[PDB]
Amino acid sequence: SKYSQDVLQLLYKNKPNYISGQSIAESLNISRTAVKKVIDQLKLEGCKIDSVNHKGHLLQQLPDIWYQGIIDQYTKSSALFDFSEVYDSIDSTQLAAKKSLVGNQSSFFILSDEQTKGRGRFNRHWSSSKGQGLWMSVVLRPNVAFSMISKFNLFIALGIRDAIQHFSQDEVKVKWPNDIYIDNGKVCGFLTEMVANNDGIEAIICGIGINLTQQLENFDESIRHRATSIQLHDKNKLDRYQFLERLLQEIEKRYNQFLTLPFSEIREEYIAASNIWNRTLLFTENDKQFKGQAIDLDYDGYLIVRDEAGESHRLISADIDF
Amino acid sequence: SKYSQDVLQLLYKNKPNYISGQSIAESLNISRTAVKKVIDQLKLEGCKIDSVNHKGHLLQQLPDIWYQGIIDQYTKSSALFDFSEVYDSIDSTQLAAKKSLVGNQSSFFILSDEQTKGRGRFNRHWSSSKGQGLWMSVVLRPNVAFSMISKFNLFIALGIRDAIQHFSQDEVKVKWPNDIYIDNGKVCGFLTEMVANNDGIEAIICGIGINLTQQLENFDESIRHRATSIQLHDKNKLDRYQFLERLLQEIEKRYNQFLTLPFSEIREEYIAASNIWNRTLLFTENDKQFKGQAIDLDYDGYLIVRDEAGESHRLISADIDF
Ligand SMILES: Cc1ccc2oc(=O)n(CCCCn3cc(CCCCC[C@@H]4SC[C@@H]5NC(=O)N[C@@H]54)nn3)c2c1
Ligand SMILES: Cc1ccc2oc(=O)n(CCCCn3cc(CCCCC[C@@H]4SC[C@@H]5NC(=O)N[C@@H]54)nn3)c2c1
Repeated sequence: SKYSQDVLQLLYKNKPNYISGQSIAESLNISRTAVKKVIDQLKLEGCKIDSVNHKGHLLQQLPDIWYQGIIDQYTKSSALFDFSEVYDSIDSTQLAAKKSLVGNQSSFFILSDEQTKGRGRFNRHWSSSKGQGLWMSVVLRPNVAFSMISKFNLFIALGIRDAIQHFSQDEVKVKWPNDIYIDNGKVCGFLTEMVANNDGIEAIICGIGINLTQQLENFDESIRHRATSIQLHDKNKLDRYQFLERLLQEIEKRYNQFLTLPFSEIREEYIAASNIWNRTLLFTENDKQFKGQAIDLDYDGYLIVRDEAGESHRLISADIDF
Repeated sequence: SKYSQDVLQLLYKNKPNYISGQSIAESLNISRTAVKKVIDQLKLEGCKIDSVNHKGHLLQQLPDIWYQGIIDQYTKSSALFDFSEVYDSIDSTQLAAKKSLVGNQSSFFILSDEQTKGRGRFNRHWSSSKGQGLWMSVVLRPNVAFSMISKFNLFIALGIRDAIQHFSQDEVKVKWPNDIYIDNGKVCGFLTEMVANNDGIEAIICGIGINLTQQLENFDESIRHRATSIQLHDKNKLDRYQFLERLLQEIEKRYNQFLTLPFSEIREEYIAASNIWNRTLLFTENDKQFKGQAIDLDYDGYLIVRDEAGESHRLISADIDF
């Protein structure tokens, strides 16, 4: 109700310390027995809080639900982002981000527990089941030319990857240009779009879907061989909030690199992180489809491909299948 | 009121024919004396309709106000556009277009009588006074790469120019890349923006401001030497609706050319239409500013400039001053 996030904010702010019902009640100028009432609900909503008499409450562990209130804490103390929007369900964070950026120069991100109408590249359906993954759009505001998009996409990839890795027992690879894998399962897909004109980019909108807490059971049967989740590669439970934290951390890192360094500078690294070498790839281009091999990513972000018929292409993007 | 546009639609549809109050009343299932009531208002609103007893009404001439109802008639019978939005006042058609395009593949345009917060390039203030100019954003949906924006901007320019010319006694020139002049007055400025990602453009948003019905009196005193309007170069009154008509006509023309022809094919023409040759131009680039001369537009839309210090640049865009 009206005060839930508020209570939550305090519980989060105050860690690893207990706070009294009383104390909360005076912050939010409401009754002591209201606070007891707002707590019990959170607990029922799958919050783990320790209540100790004469001592008060301690927010121990959070459920697989995004709470605005907590997110605000991430936003408050952040160079990069002005604010955030958090939903339990929406059509698409990317759609919402696309609307929210109009007419303003803010930087912000959107998060939703479920997306009812999530879309990937080429307007593909992207499956965004409730409480199971991170579905986020990020808006940043680099002052640069529109051509510079592709570079963003490459830098940001390593960002996302590092974040995922740091929680994975196994090797986490990028599949240029838009996809992250753990061994054989796609664990994430992301996409970098812009509003821009000739004078430069007005905004970057970076959509990111990462499967967090799935069982193969939860994955569709017709894709269950090539999909995975972060949880399936961490012996420890996966705290979405801990993970969101590291995700923003590396986004920032890579965002700054994108601004201050040329692609040549991360190219090697990108390379070692990629999983497309030494195997045969099925490219699509509209009606046409063909196989070929990944020769090299050039100093400019372009992939050097040698098609099955021996011809070299230099490509800025492509959709590749294994 | 509730039925104004409807009456208007009929009046427009039926030209050059009179329609009876009766006939209208049965189309729109309302009372005969309501219709008399809805007409008198339109007349007061500065519509010129002929009412003739036993005969009915003829829509003769329209005021300097955009009516949704009429616009719908343009939209209904049009290959290019799905619908349109019409306002008497909004923050910015470009802003609105930017919102309306999200989550759908429509093609459409927006029109407003006044823009309270209209913006040009580099987020400049653009003055959009009530009932005096055409303030429009167009959204089209070409299937192409984002790089292809600049080409759009060039093609569309000739479109706009032809439209203006056809109503001008005097020579109407383009000032690359974003501005239209009649002799010494800026008569229009336009701007081509996109939402896109690496796989291609998701939408083009083309904002267009054209001064229609100004007196130098109406123009600010500190710009009155370099601003003009279409009316100030037509001895005949300027029908915004007649003009909108020709504008859409040529937009379509040039849109198709943009899709079917390489820039080389209109380059010559663009050239003869341009007004930047044989004089000295002040370019701005951020902090830096310098003079130089326009040597050539290359087959690829880029301007060849020779700066005051003898160095050639090849430029995709620039803001030029006279
Ligand atoms: C869930 C699932 C599991 C296994 C799968 O195996 C598949 O082939 N697919 C179908 C997808 C094919 C691969 N692909 C990748 C991309 C780029 C990523 C798009 C960013 C998405 C983010 S989510 C928050 C934001 N809001 C939004 O609307 N979009 C973005 N596009 N297509 C699978 C889907
Ligand atoms: C009215 C006036 C008269 C004389 C002037 O002399 C000046 O220097 N200026 C200031 C402008 C400087 C030149 N410039 C051109 C451009 C590109 C055009 C932008 C499209 C505008 C359209 S309108 C409907 C749509 N909605 C929207 O918000 N924008 C677009 N940017 N800057 C003048 C303004």
